[PDB]
Amino acid sequence: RHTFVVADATLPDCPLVYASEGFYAMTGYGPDEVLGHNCRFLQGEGTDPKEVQKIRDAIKKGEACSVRLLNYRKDGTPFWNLLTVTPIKTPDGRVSKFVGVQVDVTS
Ligand SMILES: *[C@@]12=NC3=[C]C([C])=C([C])[C]=C3N([C][C]([O])[C]([O])[C]([O])[C]OP([O])([O])=O)C1=NC(=O)[N]C2=O
Repeated sequence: RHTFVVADATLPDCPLVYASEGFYAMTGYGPDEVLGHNCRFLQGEGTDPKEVQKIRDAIKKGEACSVRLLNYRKDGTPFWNLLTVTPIKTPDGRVSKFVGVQVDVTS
């Protein structure tokens, strides 16, 4: 059971351009609130800054990354999000998109 998003890396702050139905249903946010925005709006007080930094660095370097994140739904309730980000390059080496699989691992 997982969800999927696509971020545009040709815009400087990796906005989300596509989300699976599960992503909206899991987070409680609609397309009007999700599309065109950076995924970080799902972070909040308890989100570990040291893991957040791991994703920031991997995205800046165009590498894949996998981190465990405390995230929050629109109603404020938290959940554990095993997040894996994969860079999608054009044949000329440049990163065009990032894709993400998000798993609620609260169990
Ligand atoms: C988010 N999923 C997610 C999916 C993709 C494809 C990408 C590129 C990023 C995310 N993020 C995080 C956010 O966009 C950003 O990369 C990090 O917050 C670190 O950068 P900053 O500048 O903020 O330090 C996701 N973040 C979440 O919290 N939940 C996800 O599902």
